[PDB]
Amino acid sequence: MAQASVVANQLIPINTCLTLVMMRSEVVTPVGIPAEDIPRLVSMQVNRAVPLGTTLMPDMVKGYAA
Repeated sequence: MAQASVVANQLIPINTCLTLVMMRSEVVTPVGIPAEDIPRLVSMQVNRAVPLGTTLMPDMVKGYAA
């Protein structure tokens, strides 16, 4: 696998705006939101709590479409 996805660097609470300290990049499987989109994602909100180490998926972010 060599494509990185956005991974939660901390528990991200429900309905909370995404900041850069909340998002790391990691090569994980299954593939989630591409790491190059971390820019785009700042200030978007998640629709569910995202535990530490979870891969951010498109359906978890309100208003995301790639």
